Amino acid sequence: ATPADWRSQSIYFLLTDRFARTDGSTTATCNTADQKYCGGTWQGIIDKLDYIQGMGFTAIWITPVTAQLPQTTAYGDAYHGYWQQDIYSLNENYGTADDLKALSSALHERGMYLMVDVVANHMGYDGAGSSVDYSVFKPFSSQDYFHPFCFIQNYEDQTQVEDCWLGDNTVSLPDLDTTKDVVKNEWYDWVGSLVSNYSIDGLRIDTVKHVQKDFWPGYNKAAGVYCIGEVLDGDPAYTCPYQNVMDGVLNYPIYYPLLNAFKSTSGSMDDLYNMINTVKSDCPDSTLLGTFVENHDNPRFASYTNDIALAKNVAAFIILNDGIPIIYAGQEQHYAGGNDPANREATWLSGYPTDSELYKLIASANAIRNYAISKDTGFVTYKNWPIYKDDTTIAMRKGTDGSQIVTILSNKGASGDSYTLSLSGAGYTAGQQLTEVIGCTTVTVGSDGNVPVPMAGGLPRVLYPTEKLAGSKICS
Ligand SMILES: *[C@@H]1O[C@H](CO)[C@@H](O)[C@H](O)[C@H]1NC(C)=O
Ligand SMILES: [Ca+2]
Repeated sequence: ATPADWRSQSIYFLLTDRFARTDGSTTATCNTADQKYCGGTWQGIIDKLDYIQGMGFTAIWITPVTAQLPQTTAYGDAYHGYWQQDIYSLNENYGTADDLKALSSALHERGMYLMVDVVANHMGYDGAGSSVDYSVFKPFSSQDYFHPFCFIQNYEDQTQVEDCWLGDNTVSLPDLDTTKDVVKNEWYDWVGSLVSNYSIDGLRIDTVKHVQKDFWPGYNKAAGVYCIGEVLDGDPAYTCPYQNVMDGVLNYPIYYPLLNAFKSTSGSMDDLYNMINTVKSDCPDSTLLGTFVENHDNPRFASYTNDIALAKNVAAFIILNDGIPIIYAGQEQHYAGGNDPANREATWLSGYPTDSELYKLIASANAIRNYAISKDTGFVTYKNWPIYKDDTTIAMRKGTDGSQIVTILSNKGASGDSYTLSLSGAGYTAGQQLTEVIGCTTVTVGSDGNVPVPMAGGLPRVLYPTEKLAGSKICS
């Protein structure tokens, strides 16, 4: 599916080993500190598609599918998929090629997309970089395919960032020489044939900043689908330029101020407001970035704060911001693991309740986004406009005049006082009826064009014209 196809999507990102087992167990041991395979599979995902689609997601992103180093390393098993050795075999832990095709087919049958995580930067190897036997890599079964062994000493030297090896002498990450035509042609042939064989709709490309920029356009073209890159840098001046060599990047620029705004009742609404405007103006296309606050490479939101209202606001922002919402499996069950490996909790241990606070908030926010997009072909290309901030509030508008969603977020948290926000800049007409679609109440725009938004419990508010909901299932 194309970048234009992907603008309307909403992604549930999951770790294949940690989402769902073939047997459907909700009690099977998964001690994150063990760093071992817990037994999640592609067939498990299929079994739990009702749970995902119930939150209004239109797509999933699964961790990589390639065969991994076989060892239990000092850092555990390759349960996460980022230590590949044989790119022409699947990781048999998750199932067979027929299971991965069944997953693709099962999503397509529900009108959903499959995104697959891929790494071009490196292979994985158990032990020191000086110990690597290159014959274990397929097809790259020679040291000739690899950069000379060195570690990044200076993260400000982009040549070192690209040409030296990630990892360490515990688990080494042999760095492919992606400047060689032989390595480009291998990878390009591979990714086109992966996408074709499994009917994949999009890719998440990990590790993008560690591969020189001139590699990426031919890879993205060979894939023939929307590719969203991981460029792990909060500076839009570093990260944004990568969207000129690949369709999208993950929104690490928004990540930091978004986390900081909502993780604390003292979080900066200014830094978030300013980064929204910086990305909107400066990044090649904010509507093709991936919005997130939680993944397997950072502490979970609830590891910073267990305040449920703060979690509800940050989830509402992710769904209603420019670009593709991305929620990480467990975020909807308020998982609180810190850094790796604590943030790779098994989703099944929650028992997959569909009546949890954040399951319902995500379902409501995805419902209004999916509905608004179905009625407004301009929603996805209207760049989100921050219209208001104060010390505890940000309000934003997205969508064609007459059809705009106006979202008011707060960091007051669950002990926030009851009060009325007189919101200007919404652009609704005096006297129009709005539905607050989270709480399913009505608000009427003033004669003066200001919106009197009831604020309570630090809860997010999401406004949309009542007449435009006619015949919809929203707030039945
Ligand atoms: C896709 O299937 C074709 C036909 O067998 C094969 O040549 C190719 O290597 C496969 N690609 C992947 C990555 O499975
Ligand atoms: Ca590299």
